[PDB]
Amino acid sequence: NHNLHITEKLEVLAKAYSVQGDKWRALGYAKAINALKSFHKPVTSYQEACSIPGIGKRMAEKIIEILESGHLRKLDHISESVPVLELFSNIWGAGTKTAQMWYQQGFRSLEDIRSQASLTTQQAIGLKHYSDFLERMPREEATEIEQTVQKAAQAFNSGLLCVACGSYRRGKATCGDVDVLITHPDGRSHRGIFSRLLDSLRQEGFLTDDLVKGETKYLGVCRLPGPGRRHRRLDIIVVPYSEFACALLYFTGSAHFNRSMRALAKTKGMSLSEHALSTAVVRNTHGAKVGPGRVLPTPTEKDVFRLLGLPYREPAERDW
DNA sequence: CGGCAGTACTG
DNA sequence: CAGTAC
DNA sequence: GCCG
Ligand SMILES: [Mn+2]
Ligand SMILES: [Mn+2]
Ligand SMILES: [Mn+2]
Ligand code: NA
Ligand code: NA
Repeated sequence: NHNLHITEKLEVLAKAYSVQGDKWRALGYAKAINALKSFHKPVTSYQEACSIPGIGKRMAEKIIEILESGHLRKLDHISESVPVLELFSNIWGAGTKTAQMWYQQGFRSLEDIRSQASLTTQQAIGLKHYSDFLERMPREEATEIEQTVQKAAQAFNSGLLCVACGSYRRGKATCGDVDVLITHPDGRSHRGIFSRLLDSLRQEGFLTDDLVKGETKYLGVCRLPGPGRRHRRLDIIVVPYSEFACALLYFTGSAHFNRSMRALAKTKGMSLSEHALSTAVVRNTHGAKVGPGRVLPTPTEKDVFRLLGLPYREPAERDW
């Protein structure tokens, strides 16, 4: 990063807008920040600033104030509420609206939340694991978790295929959670397995709390046996083999990579989701789908890139 | 002016 | 539905 | 916030 002295200050305003609910402005900051993190050289002119995609007038002005002054004065007017809003929205299941409501109602600390707030089932689990869910795990531990889920899955059906996606598959040395994708090449045997799979993972004490228990998605909490172990977030998705390539693409990410590809598909009258790549999609004035189009055959990730006119990228080059 | 990705789950 | 999360 |  040739522009840390700039990016460091912008990230503060980005987080501030984000926890206060100004999501599009925060999105603009996030994009500019990675634009800057990716410039080869330091930014040293206003007109150089505008040269970068994702940096416009208002952002170039801020970068200019920063180098001429070493400071950004907007930093000195950020609401006193922002650190508390960040504290509260780091509870899993509590976002900006819940955080702002708790703040309005007088709560200022997690002790206040614990003793006085009315929590959803999910948020009570989030609070109980507050510290652990802010911690990443070593890659090696993600492997043991993936293998734990796969052994329990293949006990029921040896044909089941399980793959850890997310940051693990992008090759990162540490992982925020473990994202396990499960399918079956027979196109049928994936059905109805969650019941038994999850009950198998509880019987041993591995699965400790459930956050979401859907027909296709499980989100929850696990902990490997023995001393020195933290609770870890675990996500499991079960998909039909027909959708494996698009599900793998989605669940490998990164988030900004997915958003970028899906935005590209839209420009081409196509639609990309965790289910399928579709073409001939009909949309209205506002970019919203009004006609579904046709699913395109995508047996592999490479096919999705190809049909979008893009060169293939291995997972590690998707870490955007 | 207005989109900024597309979807699943919860109550 | 709004809210939240992936 | 940026950009078409
Ligand atoms: Mn993940
Ligand atoms: Mn996850
Ligand atoms: Mn713990
Ligand atoms: Na630009
Ligand atoms: Na949260």
